[PDB]
Amino acid sequence: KFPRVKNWELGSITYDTLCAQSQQDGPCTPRRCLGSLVLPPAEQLLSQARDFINQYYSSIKRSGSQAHEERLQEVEAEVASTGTYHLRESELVFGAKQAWRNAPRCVGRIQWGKLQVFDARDCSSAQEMFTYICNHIKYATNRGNLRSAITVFPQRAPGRGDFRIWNSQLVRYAGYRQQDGSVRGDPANVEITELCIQHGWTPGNGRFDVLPLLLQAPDEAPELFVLPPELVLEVPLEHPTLEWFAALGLRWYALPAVSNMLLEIGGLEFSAAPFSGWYMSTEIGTRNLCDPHRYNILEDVAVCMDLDTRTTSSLWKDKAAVEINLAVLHSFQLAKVTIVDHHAATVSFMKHLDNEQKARGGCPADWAWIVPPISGSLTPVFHQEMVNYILSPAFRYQPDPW
Amino acid sequence: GPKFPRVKNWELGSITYDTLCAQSQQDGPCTPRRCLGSLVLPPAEQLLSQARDFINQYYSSIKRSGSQAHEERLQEVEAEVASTGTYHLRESELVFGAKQAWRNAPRCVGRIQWGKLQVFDARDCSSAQEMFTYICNHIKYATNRGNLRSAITVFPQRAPGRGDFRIWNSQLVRYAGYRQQDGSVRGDPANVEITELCIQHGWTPGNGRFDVLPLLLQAPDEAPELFVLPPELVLEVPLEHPTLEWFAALGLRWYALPAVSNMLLEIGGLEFSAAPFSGWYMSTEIGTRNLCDPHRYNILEDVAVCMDLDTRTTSSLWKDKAAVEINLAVLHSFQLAKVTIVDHHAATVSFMKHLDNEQKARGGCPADWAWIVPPISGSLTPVFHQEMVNYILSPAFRYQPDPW
Ligand code: HEM
Ligand code: HEM
Ligand SMILES: Cc1cc(N)nc(C[C@@H]2CNC[C@@H]2OCCCCCc2ccccn2)c1
Ligand SMILES: Cc1cc(N)nc(C[C@@H]2CNC[C@@H]2OCCCCCc2ccccn2)c1
Ligand SMILES: C[C@H](O)[C@H](O)[C@H]1CNc2nc(N)[nH]c(=O)c2N1
Ligand SMILES: C[C@H](O)[C@H](O)[C@H]1CNc2nc(N)[nH]c(=O)c2N1
Ligand SMILES: [Zn+2]
Repeated sequence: KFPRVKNWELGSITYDTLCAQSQQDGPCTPRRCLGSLVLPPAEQLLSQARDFINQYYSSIKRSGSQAHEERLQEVEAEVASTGTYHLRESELVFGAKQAWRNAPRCVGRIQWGKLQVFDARDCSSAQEMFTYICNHIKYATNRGNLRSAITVFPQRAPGRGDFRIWNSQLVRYAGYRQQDGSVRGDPANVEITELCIQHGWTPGNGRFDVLPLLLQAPDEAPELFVLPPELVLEVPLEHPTLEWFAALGLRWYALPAVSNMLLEIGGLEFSAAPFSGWYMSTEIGTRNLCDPHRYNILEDVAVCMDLDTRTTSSLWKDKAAVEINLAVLHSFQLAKVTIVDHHAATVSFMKHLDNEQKARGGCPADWAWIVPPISGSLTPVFHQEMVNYILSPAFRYQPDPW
Repeated sequence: GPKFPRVKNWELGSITYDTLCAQSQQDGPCTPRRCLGSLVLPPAEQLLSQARDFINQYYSSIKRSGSQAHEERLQEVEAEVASTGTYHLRESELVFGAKQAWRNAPRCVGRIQWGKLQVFDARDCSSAQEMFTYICNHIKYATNRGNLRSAITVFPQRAPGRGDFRIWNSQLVRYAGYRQQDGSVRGDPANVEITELCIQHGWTPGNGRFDVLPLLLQAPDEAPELFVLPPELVLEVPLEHPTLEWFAALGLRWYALPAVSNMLLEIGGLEFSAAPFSGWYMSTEIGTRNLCDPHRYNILEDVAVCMDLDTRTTSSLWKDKAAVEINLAVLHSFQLAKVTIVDHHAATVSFMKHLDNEQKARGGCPADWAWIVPPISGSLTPVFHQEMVNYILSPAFRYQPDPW
């Protein structure tokens, strides 16, 4: 019934009992595991509402209380007549942190209780959304001393279109498709660059042009808003011993703010609820700069390092990746902007796994995402078995609005 | 789309559907409620149906599906099971099944080689002494003075009542792990138990970091007998670095031949409890897992010290830097010693080609992502960006309980 989970470095074993609380099926069946895949009415809403209000009052040790009975009654009353309900700010705050806590793909969950939540549910226009988005960025960046935050726009409603941020992150570099097939700037962002231009943006021609935000209020053409350059902290990349590295003119932004995921709490859905923490250095160093379908800088670096490129067995790739990760760590430290390396991050995650075992009887985790993109077995998470399942509140993927 | 798993490669942006998983007869450990893909560890009427299915696979592989030889062989199997409870495989059926078991193995990144496997039939073997001869012959052939050749030796299958053939050691070549008075381990901590069992059964132990263990071989219904490998048979590679001159002075070494001896090979219901197989190493197995795991040789700190790295802080990437050099040393030393080895880039590129072959041939390929992606430099290899469907096909290599 309950999965035995072993750590192979320390020989220790736990039993996950928290998965018994899952209500949403994943992609796997007894016939085939599909775990490495990146992508996937009153009575129903009511029971998700009840369950979540239970979660809430239990979390403040007021389970069973008067205030608890009277809240379940309100929600019942509101659904029974409107087909939906609304959350109190504190319940919202509880739900957002729990959605982060439950995120199986997140290695930063040790921080889950430290989350600044901006209630933006009194938002009626793209203009307003933009104002909130700027306050979020200002707060989250905090002159390099990054602080986690989420800003929660108005929930989905039966009648009308969603509030949406079209951009996948609040900060993204343009990718400019070229006549000769290739991309200039960030290949991940070709389509979103093209949508911006379509909706009227004057393009630049650099590899690090910060995109404008396309913000959408229900049932309206999305609107374009340029972030003021002052708001977007960037870090120029250099290397501590290699002088020529800085000459590559490479850089990256401080704030990782995801803005396309949907926040589900108690069956309510928040289609625009951007959140940010801080980067783990491998996201920038390994994936963003070294993925072949991204900035793909490995060879350029290896050639600068005068490495033997002609053969795989010289490990020129592994050697250059390390220097690029180190340049990221060094550059962020020198700019006094928050960053965590993959060894410190996974060590803190083990700690988190242990806390959640005592607290909840397990922890949902996606091994393929938790283990870093380089030096996997050098980190303690590699050696840790992990059980993956969906709890609610949750961050989910959603369709692109166009 | 089709209702078969859609599978995407995020580097190339290409889609396939896996239709081969339809063939799976054995449940793995996952359910809609929770994914368990990261766990290392997840007869009668039954026999006949497994047997029928293997025979059909066999006749299909030789394009004689529906033929008289096919239905007569089916009939031949049914009759044999009807009277004896069991049946026996024809020689070419065993060769086909051993290859197909390797081809079906979701945890093996080396499967582009699957069609090239030397199968030694040893189903005549009737003593622990004779197992030893077969194994020595295997090691001799597979090692081939360094020009390694994949091979499997197949010992008699399980029988009703009668006891199993078993090789007690988990690999044909293993270094001793000696438990110290201060709680530490000299040698390979992975091998503490088998070391203790060897001693119990009369082995005179050494005291090095790289003592080759003897074989504990078990014939039906007997206590296991102990056999020492002649050291000229066990090819080893001393380890050195191409530029760090001090690295040879560590006295690190590894053996050439990776030969797994504790897996059960299952074909058409029949269970071969002793069927050791060998290939050649991918360098990360040695340079990263065996030499650097905290619970194995654990040499990272030692190497980083010699390289003068700042080991007091994670953020110097000292671990990553030391691992790279240890991996480079493994590759360099094997190349120098003319012993076959494959780096993790070459290997995983080769596995992408194999995935594409099998898409055309069988409509998919069972694959365990967490095992296929190397333990260093993950996202630098193309398999990282490749979604994979994991499932159990038969023939198969399975794990089995330890014989003690
Ligand atoms: C405190 C700093 C944080 C760090 C260091 C961190 C670390 C990471 C990393 C390395 C990933 C994988 C990223 C990738 O490969 O693209 C990730 C994913 C994720 N994190 Fe965090 N995280 C942090 C804070 C947060 C916060 C504040 C939230 C939400 C409130 C969050 C929710 C998520 C979610 C939902 C994912 C999966 C994203 C997706 O599927 O696109 N994390 N985290
Ligand atoms: C030809 C060269 C070969 C290479 C480079 C290779 C590579 C590998 C690697 C790197 C692993 C992962 C092991 C670990 O993490 O410790 C593995 C596992 C495995 N390979 Fe191979 N392989 C080769 C040949 C073979 C052969 C000949 C067979 C059997 C006929 C085989 C069957 C297996 C099986 C069953 C596993 C799973 C082992 C387990 O779970 O303990 N491979 N292979
Ligand atoms: C449709 C879709 C939406 C989404 N949010 N995520 C995915 C998964 C892919 C895998 N690569 C790009 C995208 O995920 C990027 C998520 C980046 C998270 C950045 C972060 C967030 C918080 C803390 C530290 N770092 C797909
Ligand atoms: C009970 C059990 C049996 C088994 N064979 N394998 C495992 C998995 C664990 C994970 N680490 C050690 C052990 O697996 C060792 C597999 C050795 C593969 C060696 C190899 C074989 C062929 C080619 C290249 N490399 C468990
Ligand atoms: C196909 C595979 O699932 C995909 O490349 C995953 C693997 N693990 C990952 N892990 C993290 N943290 N981020 C990712 O984007 C991915 N990509
Ligand atoms: C917990 C996890 O399953 C375990 O550490 C796995 C991960 N991936 C692996 N991959 C390979 N090739 N070999 C292994 O032994 C492991 N170990
Ligand atoms: Zn699964």
